[PDB]
Amino acid sequence: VNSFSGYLKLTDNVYIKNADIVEEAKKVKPTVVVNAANVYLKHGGGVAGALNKATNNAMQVESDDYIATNGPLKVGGSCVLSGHNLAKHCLHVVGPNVNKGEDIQLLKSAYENFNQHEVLLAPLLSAGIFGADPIHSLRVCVDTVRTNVYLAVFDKNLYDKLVSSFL
Ligand SMILES: OC[C@H](Cc1nccs1)Nc1ncnc2[nH]ccc12
Ligand SMILES: [Cl-]
Repeated sequence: VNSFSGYLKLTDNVYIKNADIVEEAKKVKPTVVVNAANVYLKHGGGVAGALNKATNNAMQVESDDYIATNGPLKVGGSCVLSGHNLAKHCLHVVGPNVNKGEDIQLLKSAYENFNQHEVLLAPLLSAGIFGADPIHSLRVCVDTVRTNVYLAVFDKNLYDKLVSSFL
């Protein structure tokens, strides 16, 4: 039993809700919130900009030190950093950005990072400003993640579309 509330159950382990991931994380304080990151951990817009704003830029400060030490992530890769005031940990995961010409096949590799954590609050990877089809992202999530994932969907029209179209 966990403190996630109001989610629709899609499968044994995947749950979905229309919610602002920032407001969700503040309420639940999950062990892990997933950020829709880029390889430079530059949290400018989308989920990343919103999460970083909610940390008063502490996420960006921590991320800049991470990059200075370790260099960029790989597309499809991840790193675990602090969750600041939002969660215990933030799993920064880089899905492919179609608006940069990146290989959508790497979306499965991106979701594989979730399997290293028993429970996560997450957005749909590569959706929104990353330019992939969200129906596809949900399908890859369901077919790749085996741990318990609570998906927050920002856009109500898309939330309704993902449920009604879910197979
Ligand atoms: O796939 C990620 C998703 C993509 C979008 N598509 C249409 C509108 S935003 N973005 C978000 N998802 C959840 N919480 C969020 N807070 C801020 C952004 C955000
Ligand atoms: Cl977005």
